[PDB]
Amino acid sequence: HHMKIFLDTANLEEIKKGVEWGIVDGVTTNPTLISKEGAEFKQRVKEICDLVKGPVSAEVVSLDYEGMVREARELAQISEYVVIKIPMTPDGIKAVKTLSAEGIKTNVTLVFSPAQAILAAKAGATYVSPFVGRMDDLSNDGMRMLGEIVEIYNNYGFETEIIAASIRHPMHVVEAALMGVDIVTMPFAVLEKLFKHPMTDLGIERFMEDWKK
Amino acid sequence: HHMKIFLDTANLEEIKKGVEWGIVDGVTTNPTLAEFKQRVKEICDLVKGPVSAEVVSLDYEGMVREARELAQISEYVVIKIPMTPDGIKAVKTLSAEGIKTNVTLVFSPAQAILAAKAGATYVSPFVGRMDDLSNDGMRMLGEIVEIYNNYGFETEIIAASIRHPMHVVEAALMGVDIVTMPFAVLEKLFKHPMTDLGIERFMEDWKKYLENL
Amino acid sequence: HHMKIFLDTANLEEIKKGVEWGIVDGVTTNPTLISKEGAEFKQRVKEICDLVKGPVSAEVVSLDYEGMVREARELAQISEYVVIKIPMTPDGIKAVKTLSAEGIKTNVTLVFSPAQAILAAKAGATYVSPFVGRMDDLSNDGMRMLGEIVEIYNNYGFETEIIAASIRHPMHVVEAALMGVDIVTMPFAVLEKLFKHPMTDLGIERFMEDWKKYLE
Amino acid sequence: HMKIFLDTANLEEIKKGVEWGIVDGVTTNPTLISKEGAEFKQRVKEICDLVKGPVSAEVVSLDYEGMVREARELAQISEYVVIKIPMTPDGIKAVKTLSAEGIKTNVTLVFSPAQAILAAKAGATYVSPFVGRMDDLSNDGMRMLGEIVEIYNNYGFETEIIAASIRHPMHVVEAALMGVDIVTMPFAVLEKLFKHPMTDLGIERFMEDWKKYLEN
Amino acid sequence: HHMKIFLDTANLEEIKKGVEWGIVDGVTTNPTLISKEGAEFKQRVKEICDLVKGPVSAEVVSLDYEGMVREARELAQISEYVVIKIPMTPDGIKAVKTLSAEGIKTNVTLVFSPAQAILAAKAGATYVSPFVGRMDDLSNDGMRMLGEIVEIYNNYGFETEIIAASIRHPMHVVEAALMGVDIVTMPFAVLEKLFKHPMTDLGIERFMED
Amino acid sequence: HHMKIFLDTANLEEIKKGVEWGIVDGVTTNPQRVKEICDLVKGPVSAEVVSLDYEGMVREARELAQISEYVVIKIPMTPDGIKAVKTLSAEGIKTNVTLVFSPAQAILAAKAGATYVSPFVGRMDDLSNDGMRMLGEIVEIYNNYGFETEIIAASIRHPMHVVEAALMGVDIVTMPFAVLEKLFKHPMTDLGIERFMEDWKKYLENL
Amino acid sequence: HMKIFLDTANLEEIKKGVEWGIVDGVTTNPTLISKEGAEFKQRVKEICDLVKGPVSAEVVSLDYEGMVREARELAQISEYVVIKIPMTPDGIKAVKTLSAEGIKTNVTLVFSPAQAILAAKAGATYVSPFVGRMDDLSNDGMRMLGEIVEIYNNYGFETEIIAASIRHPMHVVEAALMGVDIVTMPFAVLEKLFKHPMTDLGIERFME
Amino acid sequence: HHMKIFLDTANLEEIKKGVEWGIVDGVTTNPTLISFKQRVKEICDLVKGPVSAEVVSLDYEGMVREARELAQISEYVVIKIPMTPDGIKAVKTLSAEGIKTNVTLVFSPAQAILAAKAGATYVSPFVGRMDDLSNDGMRMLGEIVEIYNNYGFETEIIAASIRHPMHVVEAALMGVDIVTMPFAVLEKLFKHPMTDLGIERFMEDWKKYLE
Amino acid sequence: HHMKIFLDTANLEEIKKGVEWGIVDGVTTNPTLISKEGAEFKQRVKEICDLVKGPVSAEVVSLDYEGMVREARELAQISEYVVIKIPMTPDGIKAVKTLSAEGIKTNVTLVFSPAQAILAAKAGATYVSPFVGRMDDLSNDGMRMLGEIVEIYNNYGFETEIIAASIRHPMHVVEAALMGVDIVTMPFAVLEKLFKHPMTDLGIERFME
Repeated sequence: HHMKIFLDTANLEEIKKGVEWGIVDGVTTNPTLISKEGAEFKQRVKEICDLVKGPVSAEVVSLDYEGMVREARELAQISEYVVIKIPMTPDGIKAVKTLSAEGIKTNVTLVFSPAQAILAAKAGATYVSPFVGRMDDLSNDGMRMLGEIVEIYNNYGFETEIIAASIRHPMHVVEAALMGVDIVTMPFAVLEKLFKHPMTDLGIERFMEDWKK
Repeated sequence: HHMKIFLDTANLEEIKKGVEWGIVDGVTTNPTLAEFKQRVKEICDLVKGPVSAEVVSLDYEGMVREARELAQISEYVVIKIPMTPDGIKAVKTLSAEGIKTNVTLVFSPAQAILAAKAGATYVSPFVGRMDDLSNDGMRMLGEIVEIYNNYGFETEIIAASIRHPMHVVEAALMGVDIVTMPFAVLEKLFKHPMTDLGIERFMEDWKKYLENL
Repeated sequence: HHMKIFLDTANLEEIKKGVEWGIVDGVTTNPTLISKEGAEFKQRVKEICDLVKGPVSAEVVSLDYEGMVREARELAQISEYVVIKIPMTPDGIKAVKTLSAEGIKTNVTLVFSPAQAILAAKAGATYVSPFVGRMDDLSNDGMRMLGEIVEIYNNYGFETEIIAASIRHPMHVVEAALMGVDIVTMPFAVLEKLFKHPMTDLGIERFMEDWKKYLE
Repeated sequence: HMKIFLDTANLEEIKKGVEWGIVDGVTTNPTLISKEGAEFKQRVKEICDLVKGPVSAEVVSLDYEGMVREARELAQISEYVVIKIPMTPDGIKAVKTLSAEGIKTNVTLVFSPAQAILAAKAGATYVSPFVGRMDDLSNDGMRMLGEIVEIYNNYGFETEIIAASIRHPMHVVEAALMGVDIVTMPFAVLEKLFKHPMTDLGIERFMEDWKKYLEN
Repeated sequence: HHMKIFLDTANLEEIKKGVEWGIVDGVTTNPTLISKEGAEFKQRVKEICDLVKGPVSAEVVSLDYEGMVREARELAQISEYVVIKIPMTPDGIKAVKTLSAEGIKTNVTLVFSPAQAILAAKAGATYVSPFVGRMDDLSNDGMRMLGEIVEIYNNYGFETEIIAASIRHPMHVVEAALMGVDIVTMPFAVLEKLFKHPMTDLGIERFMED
Repeated sequence: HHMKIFLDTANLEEIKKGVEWGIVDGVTTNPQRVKEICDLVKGPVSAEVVSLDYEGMVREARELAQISEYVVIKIPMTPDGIKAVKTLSAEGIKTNVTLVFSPAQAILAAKAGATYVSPFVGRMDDLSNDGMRMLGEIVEIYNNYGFETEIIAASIRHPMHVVEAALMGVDIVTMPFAVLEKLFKHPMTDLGIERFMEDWKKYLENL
Repeated sequence: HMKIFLDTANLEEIKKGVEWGIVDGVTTNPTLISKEGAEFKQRVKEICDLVKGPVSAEVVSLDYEGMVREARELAQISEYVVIKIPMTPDGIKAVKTLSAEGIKTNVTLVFSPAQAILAAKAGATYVSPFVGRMDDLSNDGMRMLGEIVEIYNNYGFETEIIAASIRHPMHVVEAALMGVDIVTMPFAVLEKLFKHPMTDLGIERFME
Repeated sequence: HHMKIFLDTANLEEIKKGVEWGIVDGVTTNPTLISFKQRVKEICDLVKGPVSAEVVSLDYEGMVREARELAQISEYVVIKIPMTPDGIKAVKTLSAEGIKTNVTLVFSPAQAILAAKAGATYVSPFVGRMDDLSNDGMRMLGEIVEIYNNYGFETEIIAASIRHPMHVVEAALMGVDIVTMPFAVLEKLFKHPMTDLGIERFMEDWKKYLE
Repeated sequence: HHMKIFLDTANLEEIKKGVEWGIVDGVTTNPTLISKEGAEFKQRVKEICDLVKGPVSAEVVSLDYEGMVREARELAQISEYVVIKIPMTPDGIKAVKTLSAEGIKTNVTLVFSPAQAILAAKAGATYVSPFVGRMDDLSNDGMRMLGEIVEIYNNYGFETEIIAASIRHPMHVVEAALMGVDIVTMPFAVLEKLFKHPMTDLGIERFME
């Protein structure tokens, strides 16, 4: 029932730091994010799985149903932790139906509406990833759409878990936690911020000043 | 349990598409949607879930007579009964014989309570038609959801006369059991311009990651 | 639950329709109603019990404690379904304490406040009957008083069941259902109204032309 | 000030209404007049002379030409005559025409806020949403009325809202609480508004206190 | 427009105390209260008027329209401050319409519903007196009925002023004030209570202690 | 303060129909005839420009404005469009900023001096991102600051859009004729008319 | 619009307050006046001269006649002097009298909205509800203040509300959020209002 | 699931009075109030409930080393860990070894989530210190309580930096697990002037009864 | 009564584009920003003033009262549009009192609490600048803190205007607008985002025949 924190990264030092802290439960990874890093796609996913020992989402290349399913099966054989990122499309939903029936975990991504979220859950997705920050930047309120998806999923007890994605800043995390999102996936830089508070630092000096005297 | 989506259709490709997606749970039908009993059998074998089919007669005896005949087509067949005194009398009789019913042409919460008390398997409030009167069909649906939550009537609510995506989202936010919709509306539920942009971007990026070698 | 619907009637044809629809659970009665049907009191209470096979509330003549109890015992003998209507008075509450201990069901009637309703439950009444329409006519809001009684009975889980009474029109029934009242008792004329909607009629005209088109 | 009109053609009840200083106008129809043994116009004149406030009267025709024709002839009876026009396309056309000629209109048979907006935009003097008839469909007529009041407040349409199809005291109180301009009701409803059992008891008690004051 | 406080009394010492404090704006009266002072009705009403120099509500004997009007005119002659108490009935409302037209001030009393309060206002009452505490005792909530009347009167700006009547205790006063009733009429005993708080007394001992 | 109804049309019979009823205040158009419409409605008639560059938009706007005092120039919500609104406002040329899907866009439209903004409700609804909520945010912000810009609820698809827009107090709703026709209608009205005729019949039998 | 008074008799803290342009008056007690090293009347005068705004000062007597007598005496010190009157029947009588003479009053020791109504009807210039002292009883002083604000708004009493018995910044903020006319607070609380750790970090950063 | 009250104290007389009343369930300490090992032991023996005690070191290795030393004093000892990256690392380690932890210096709900995820026994948000910044400490506490209800973190919330009675009441009204307070504030909670007057009066009635 | 938009910048091209659009009303600056353009402090402030012809907030070097006032008077001479940024400190507040009395406009900056904002208004600040984004990052909700300030300033009609500052993204702007803040100051990058919507683009292509 604990809130899960995933990292949006392929950087292994930051994932080690996350697990050191006992705060990071998985990783979401990407074309873009592996574009940032430039190592072996399958290799990098295996390394990450070994490190976090929790859900690692990895995207498929193909966009047609047959190719998505083919590649999903391939990626799934890397590790029991691998979760397949599927884009929210009709073929992607078809793929989730097929892959869920063979025990392959899926993460439906690029979700921007509660309607899409419903479909993802009904198709049997393991996770859904609504993109909060990208909606917020349209000024159409991504936290509100996240709240509608939570509400709907609470109404029906869909087994699908919600990953609040496109998380940009600490308030995203706090508001997600206040509405009771299952998982928040965030950049390491955002995670680092969550530790910090200027009153904490003053409190600590109100210790350290003393022992000089 | 899960929110159910039925299709308002008799088109078998649409239904096939629906089941391929793993998102369509049943079908609601009418004559206008080519031989009646056959089309119903074909649809039953395809969806393998509740298929609502309407009777010709409006007198109690005729409704019951015809319901029994339609019920023989398939275990999946649900008999559509119009909200009338005789229709309610026919629901009492049919429920006692294990024949599934869907009370239709419901435009008030009062009608909905009689339907449930008579033993209807489903009730179908007509949202869109009320909306067009400017008397708010979604509010009337919400009243029916509220009443049925109050008493735990076994009857399930099918939000009907669904015209657009916001009907489906609002119905889901109030926790309606089932929403029955045209296939065209279903198709819209998959779609978002931010999804399409995200797909273009993930490709552009991946293809630049691959272009690196 | 299931929300229950009782009929305020002594007419057997109306009750027969009510049970033919599978929608009427019981009947609330009074001497006037029965009297109006050319029926004797006990036969007609009996006739009604046999027909509805569900709670049939019937009033006693006496207002003193001893007489109420005596007559309640006599009426209870008519049928297992008979529920004794007791007016909300000190003596009537006393009578409910006594009758409840003997397994005789009671319906405390003439309730116009939540305070009265608490006493009826605490005495062990099977039912309480707040008079909504009558309070409405005083412009003191009967639905609001009904909502307060439902809220109190939800807080404490009194076994006593609430019969929305003095129901005049369909919104009374809908508002009562929306608050979750246990039972609404209504005239048959009100029940008939509940079936009806203009859009249902137009839908039926339409699905008939759709069918006549299709045969083609 | 909230206005009260009477749904009646009875002159005694209108005289009482004016004696009490609480009736501002009257809404009529041919059946009320017929019930009184009266020819239509005449009974409208009689009522105008008595209430000396807005008296709503219907026309026979439903086509735009005939409505306008007849409206003009009715309007000549008295400065107080307000022409009832059914909410239709032709009726709305007639309102535009008649408002431009200084003839007052009451758009009747309104059952939705969309209808109400059209009536106001056409320039209706009054709009009459039918609360009780909606209530009986269990679609909540008071909520519909509230939506119209809300919209009318948003835009300050000159059109005044007459809460119509009023059946009981709570209708009036609820319409007052939302601030409708006018409530038109049957006399029987008006009579109920005066009444309360605690007022009666207060008067019994007040007579006892004078009686005792005097004795000492 | 300040909230007004009227006293339910005929006792002149209580009223003098009330005016000494600059808190009492008027008086509502009845034969019982007067009787209990050992006083005649019309005389006592005059003495109260002279003392409070504000609205003094006084009841008429008759219940028929003609007798109520006759008597109201006689009582009105006592003083410019006299307000005629009229029970809420059809004939009472008829009388208000008549008396309003003659410049005679009226206070419609025995009001137990918002419907009654509407008619009182429409007939032209100077004041309406909803009976809060007696409704409260029926457990049908007199404060809620008062708030309904306040709401309705705000919606239409009736000139009629609301006197929260049948006031029993300080919370009646405070709740009536929070909803913004025009006037509260209360027993002196209730007014005395309003001054009081144990922390005030403790504060006074402490800025005596030092 | 009256709510305005514009028609989404170029059909002159439906516009005559609308003005006959005294319920249509203007017209919004899309893909010469603009003059005919102006003459008929004698109220704001929004017409789009071809160009998308600032220079071209302004050039064309000036040309269209000369057809009639009633002409309002449709400008798409873009940087160049906003620049064009600045310029045209200064010259007394009325503008209607269209393709608005966020409150952020509407603020800029108002600040640049748009006569009207047109939020697209129905199109947002179909994204299941709630177009009526977006409109309500724009109404709220415009009430906070009293922008002189008036809000045209656009992309209106059905009666409830109109009723909800009214309940929020939008300045103007622009709708298809088909929607406007629906607004007149109710089954209880029809029944009451049938009943009304029955009572005149009765009334006649009885003397 | 919001006024800030200081609960003090210390002239350096009052000077700081006026230097900052944020202190509008002073509320006093002989405890503070003697705590400095001065006499009732003198320091009241010195404070008036310094703050040039309302300076509330308490009387010794509790009987009506003595309260009025002393109030007149104190009022002669400066046009700024406002007389503190305890919320009692005699105190309310005194307010009626002194209002009529143009002498300003501050009804103090108010713990209920009923008391506040009487204070306003008697013609008090100010009322001072004791927030923190109620808070300590766990009966919620800020709620009782909120009720008085709400009632004064309802009726537009000319009497102004001084939130008193203020002990910490959140009292000030909550008072401001409800729109109290005036908050009177100790100097120590005022000093806190300036402060935030993010401000200090901002200063290290920007000025760097 | 009673609300717990802890005492911010090292004074044993106050603690004794607290356990005599049957109201005090534990104690939160610091070296200040201590005028280290033996007193913590004396307090543990007296309260027989959770006794929070802080470590000297701020690096992860030193924190963990000292926590294990303190933990051997008594089963009741809970180790105070400041909300830092190393502190949270320490919590993970110590939780795994069955050593109880109290994450302190919490000023945001973000911090509070990390503490619960790390497996802290308790978290101590500093209400009063935030209140004094005028950023509303009770609101931040409410946010943490709502979050911990959403997810059912086993971590319990200790409302800390409690300065007055309304802090206690508002923390109770939001359903915080535990409130740690100074004795002085505890003393205040007993008191009300209407109680005192009721007792004066009840006496008066006895002496009248004895008529 | 219009909502004002200021730019957080010293870049003149961005300010020109802002004024071209007729949506930028002023500028808030710092020497970080101006150095990144490679420019002298006062000359850049003057250039900006000429360009926006609206309020241009500029920070002083000193933190003691005397120096702040001294420098403020010097900056104020540059242009009628110059507004002096003063950090929320006791001396800063002292300086606001003094400078207000001389008709020199002030912007109290580094505000993180409503208490701070009341003192700023009472001392006579022209503007107050609450730092939303930095509070947000502490997870203490900067929008809520801004809302409290707006509410307080509405309660009392302080003449001081609120500049929502530390604005990082489009929802900051929309939520500040929904609360009715007087002014939002934002980076150009955020202003650019405000124009944009994918449905606007698609609508354009649908007429791009």
